[PDB]
Amino acid sequence: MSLSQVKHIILVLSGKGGVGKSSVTTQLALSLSQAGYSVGVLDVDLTGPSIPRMFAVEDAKVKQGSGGWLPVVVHEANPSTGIGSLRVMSLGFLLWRGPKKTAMVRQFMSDVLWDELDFLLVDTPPGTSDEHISLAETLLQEARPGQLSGAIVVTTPQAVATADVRKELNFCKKTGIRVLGVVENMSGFVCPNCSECTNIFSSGGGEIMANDFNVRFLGRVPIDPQFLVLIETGKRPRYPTPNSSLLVDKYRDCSLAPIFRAITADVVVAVEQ
Amino acid sequence: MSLSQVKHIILVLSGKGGVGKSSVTTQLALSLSQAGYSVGVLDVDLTGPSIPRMFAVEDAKVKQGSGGWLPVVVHEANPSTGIGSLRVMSLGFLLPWRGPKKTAMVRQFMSDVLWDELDFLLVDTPPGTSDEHISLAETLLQEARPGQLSGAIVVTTPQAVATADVRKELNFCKKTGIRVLGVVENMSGFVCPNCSECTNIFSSGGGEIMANDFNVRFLGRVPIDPQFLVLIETGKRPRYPSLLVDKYRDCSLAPIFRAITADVVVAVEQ
Ligand code: SF4
Repeated sequence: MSLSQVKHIILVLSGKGGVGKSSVTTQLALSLSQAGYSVGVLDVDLTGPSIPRMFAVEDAKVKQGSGGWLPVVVHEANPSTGIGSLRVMSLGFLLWRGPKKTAMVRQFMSDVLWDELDFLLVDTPPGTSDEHISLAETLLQEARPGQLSGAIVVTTPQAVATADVRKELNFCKKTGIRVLGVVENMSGFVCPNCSECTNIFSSGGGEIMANDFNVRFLGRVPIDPQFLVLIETGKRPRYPTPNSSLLVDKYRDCSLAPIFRAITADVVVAVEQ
Repeated sequence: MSLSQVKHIILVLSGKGGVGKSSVTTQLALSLSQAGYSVGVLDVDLTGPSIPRMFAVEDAKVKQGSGGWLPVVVHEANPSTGIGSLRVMSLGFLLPWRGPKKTAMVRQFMSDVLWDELDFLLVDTPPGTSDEHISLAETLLQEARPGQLSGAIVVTTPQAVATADVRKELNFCKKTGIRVLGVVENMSGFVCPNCSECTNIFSSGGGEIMANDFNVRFLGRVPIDPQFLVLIETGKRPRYPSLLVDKYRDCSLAPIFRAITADVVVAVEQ
């Protein structure tokens, strides 16, 4: 009823919080919208960072249409510039309970008027806690055939033990979630004083991890502090609350944008078989 | 146990893993060594980065003395250089359990380490404040003489918005009666190889004011230097366009840890 015209649903996964998985979701969304797709982002990771905060709409009023909730507009579609619309909904609008809280969460998600949508990215909570696993089942239960394109697993090179990406991958295999690929966030550094991107500790090992699972490796994302500034203050990056509709335009000046453009283009060829 | 001649025991604490705690412990050890103190390091943090691997003694064969394990010598004292001996002992020396049994073995392992004469014993604890880890802290409190346990150093990250992490450590230190030597805000900024320019975009004093609001010492701010990692990994001296303790003198982090160490020493002996 709510997702009946959403073409592709992608879950953004993590075995542990603190990997910047909500940053990854934000930039996947912006990049897909820069490629001309209509993008939705559903945030059900109430522990992790606020996705509406990153889109500078954390103070927006969720409008109510006849029979549902209208997602918050980050920016409208723009044919002349070839960018698609971008809309967001947060579980924090609905919100200390047990199974009844799962039932309310499921009703709420089924109440969002997503309308036509090329891609709906889901910011899922980290880890496979019994509370989270049932929510993951809920999505699968309400998903329709062919719709769930699969999952994107976000990790870091820094993790000595990959038991959480091993865990999230194993859960995906166990439940049939297709793994579209793994993203290695915070692998290297881009900085303002000069554009040189460096990771002298190159072997983050996340790629061999992707080999061990015969699973796709979408690429490495460096830290760019000008991205965090852009999200926080709205300042456009330069290389030697903010207005939300300007974000996608300022993002193509961020050094991370060409990286996510390539990650996006490969995610799209994977989902479209 | 066998703390019979350990003058000062410092706990390095953390609300959660991945904050660079084991590396902070590593550099406190090197700095205390460069200041002429004999130093031991007890790694009881299995989930974190292997501290033996940091000191480049991960392939050592630990020996058995008089009813217990003998610590591995990273380097011995050198009065000429003014550096002191540096020993490490970790579980990763002896493993190629979960639940209460895991912590039982870890408590028994701690009991079985023969430390002998020592100015400072640094203890790399597992993060968090679970009841298991509390039991580890309680054991140390019992085997420690009234002046022996100097206090706890709490490592935190400015990027993390979970300040309460800090709080549950200093609440727990005050609940167990463990002095708080200070807070170290790690991963605060980033030094770069292409030029020694440190970049930091967080509050630039947010950890300072938060430690003031808690009435706890603020020991200082430590940025990320990837050349420290390549030195730990390949022995390459950090350049900024023999022994680890001496090569580390060329790492930008070393003057930072000289000042932090010095403040800790003043706090300890008063
Ligand atoms: S400008 Fe270049 S050399 Fe300076 S910190 Fe940034 S990356 Fe490093």
